[PDB]
Amino acid sequence: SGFRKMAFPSGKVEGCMVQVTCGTTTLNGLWLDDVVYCPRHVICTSEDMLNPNYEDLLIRKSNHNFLVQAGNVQLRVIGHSMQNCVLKLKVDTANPKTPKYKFVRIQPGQTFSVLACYNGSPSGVYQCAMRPNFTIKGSFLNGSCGSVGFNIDYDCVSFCYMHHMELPTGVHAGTDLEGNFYGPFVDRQTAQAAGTDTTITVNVLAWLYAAVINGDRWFLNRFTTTLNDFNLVAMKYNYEPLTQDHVDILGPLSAQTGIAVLDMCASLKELLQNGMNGRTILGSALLEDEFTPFDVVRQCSGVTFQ
Amino acid sequence: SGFRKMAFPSGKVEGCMVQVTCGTTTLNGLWLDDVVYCPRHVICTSEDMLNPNYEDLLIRKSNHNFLVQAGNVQLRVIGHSMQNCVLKLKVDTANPKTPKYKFVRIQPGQTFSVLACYNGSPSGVYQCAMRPNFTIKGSFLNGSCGSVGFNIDYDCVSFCYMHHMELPTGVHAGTDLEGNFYGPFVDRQTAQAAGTDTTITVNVLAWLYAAVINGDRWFLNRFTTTLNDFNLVAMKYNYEPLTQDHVDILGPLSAQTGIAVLDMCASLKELLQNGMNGRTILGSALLEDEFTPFDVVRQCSGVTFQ
Ligand SMILES: [Zn+2]
Ligand SMILES: [Zn+2]
Repeated sequence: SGFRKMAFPSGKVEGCMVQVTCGTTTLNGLWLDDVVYCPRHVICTSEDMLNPNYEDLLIRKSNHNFLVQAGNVQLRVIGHSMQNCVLKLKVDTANPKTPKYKFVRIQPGQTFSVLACYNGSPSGVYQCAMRPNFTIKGSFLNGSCGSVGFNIDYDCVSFCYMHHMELPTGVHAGTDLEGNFYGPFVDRQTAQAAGTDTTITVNVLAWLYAAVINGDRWFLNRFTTTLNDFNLVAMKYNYEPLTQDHVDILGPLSAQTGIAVLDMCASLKELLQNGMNGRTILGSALLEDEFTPFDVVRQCSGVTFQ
Repeated sequence: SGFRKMAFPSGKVEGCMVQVTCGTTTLNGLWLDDVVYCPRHVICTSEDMLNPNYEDLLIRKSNHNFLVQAGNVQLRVIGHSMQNCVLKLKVDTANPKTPKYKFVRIQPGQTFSVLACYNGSPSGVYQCAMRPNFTIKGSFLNGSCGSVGFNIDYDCVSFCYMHHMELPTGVHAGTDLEGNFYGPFVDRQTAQAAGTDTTITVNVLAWLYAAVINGDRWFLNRFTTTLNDFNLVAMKYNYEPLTQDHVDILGPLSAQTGIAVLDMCASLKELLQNGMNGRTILGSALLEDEFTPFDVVRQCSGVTFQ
C-alpha cells in the first residue's frame, strides 16, 4: 500500500552517460553503441546563442575538436553530423554497456524519468510529465544540458527527451532523440513564447482512482454526468477536456474499483466547480496530474513482466 | 532552476539485489561480497507471524533450504545466522558488483532513497523521510520485503534501511542493516503501537529557503522571533521543536539568501499560526518536510565531489 511518485531505476542509463567537451562549455551526452548524442549548442562559444548560426559555427569544428569522457579515457571521434538540434559524435568503440532502446516522441500528458547529470556524472532521478505546452517543470542547474528522460518496461530503455534549455520564466525545454524540439521552441537565447499550461485531466482521474484503491475513497459524491457536461466545467478551469480515448484508457481502473469513469468525472467537478478548502487526497492538497493511467496500474495493480 | 524531490541514482544498488526463496514465501535480499542480507521472516510459513518463534523456526531450516537468484543461477549457500531481525546467507561467491558501502542508523528527520523490488527485480525509486515515529510513508506491495533504502555521496552507497512490514494502518516499518528495528516495532503480525507523527520543523525551514532561492520569496514577513517563542507555536501545531543544532545546520542557507534563521522561523509561524488558504510555495499547497538542509544545498548550491 501507499502511493509515491516513483521514477524508473536508472542503472541502465547511468552507463550510457558521458562528458562532451568541445573547446570550452562542458555538458552531457548519451553514449549508445558507437555514437554519442548531445545538444548541438555544445559548439556555441561563438557570439553565444544570442543569435547563433549553427551550420556556420559547426564548420569551424573538426572531427577532433570533440573530446568525450566516459568515466576515464577519451573515446576518439571518427565522425560528426548535425541532425536538427542534436549532434552525433561517431566514436571508434561501441559502448559495451548499451541496452535495448528506442527513441520515441512522447506526447504531452505522459510521464518519464529524468536522470539529471553534470559533466557526465549522475546527480539524481525524478519523475515528470510533459506539460500540454511541451515544456517540463524540471530541476536543472548549469551544466545539465544533455541530460535525458527515459521510459522502461522490459530490460528495454525507451529514451524520449534530451534537456536543452531553461526558458526565461523558469521552465525547461528540450528535444526528442533526433533533435526536433517539443513545442515551438528554438535553441537560441531569446524570449520564447509559451502558451497555456493545462492540467492533464485524464491523469488527475487516474490519481483519484489510486486514492480510492489506496484508502481514500470519500471525495465521491452522489451525482453523475455526461462527458459534454464535464468538459464545459473542464474547459472553464483550464483542464484538458476529455474524449473517448481517455475514457477507455481508464477502463480497468473503473473495473477494479467498481466506479464508472463518468461518476469519477462527476466527483472531480464538485472538486473543480464548487469546492475550495480543507481535506486531503492521497496526501496532497492539490489535484496531482503527473500520474498517467499506466503509472497507476503499476504502482497499484497489473504487473509488467521481468 | 526548479525544485524536485530527486532520488539518488539507483544503478549501484540494482546489482546488489537478489531473490531469496526458502520453501515458499518469496522476497528480496541484498547481495554484498559473499553474503546475502534479508528479512528473517523469509523462514515464516510456520503458523505465520500471528505469533512466530523465530529461533525455533530457524532450526528446521538447513543451509540449503535457502535458494537465492541473482539474475540467473542459484548462488549456493554455505552458511546462515540469524542476527536480530536479519538473516545472513553465507554464499560461495562474492558479488562481483558490490561497491563501497557502510550500514548506518539514520535518525528520524533524515531522508533516503528506496529501491522498490519484487522477487529480486527493480520496480522503481522514490525519496522518503524517516518520520519522527520511525515509520516511513512508503509504497510497497506484497513481495517487496527486503527492499532497501540508501544514501550516496561518492561512488559509496550508505545502505540504511530494509523493508520488513506494513502496519495495520497503512504505514511501513523496517530495520537497519544489522536488524534492529527503527521504532518499537516487532516482526509479528500484531497491531503495532505508533505514536504521533511530527512534522520535521528543520526540514520545512530548509524547503522555505529553497523556495526563496528558486523564485518564491514572498512568504516572508516583517516580524521576527526567539527560538523559545517559535517552539511554543511549534509544539502546539505538532512540529518538532527547534534547538541549536538545527539553527547551525541551516547556516549557509541563511548566508546565501541573507535571511536570519530566526526571521525564517518568524514567517513560518504566520503560516503555522494565523494562516489558512490561497497561495502556493514551490508548487505545494502544504509545508513539505522531506527535504533536509543537505538535500537542498545539493538541489541548489555546493557540489559534492565526483
Ligand atoms: Zn543544452
Ligand atoms: Zn518482510
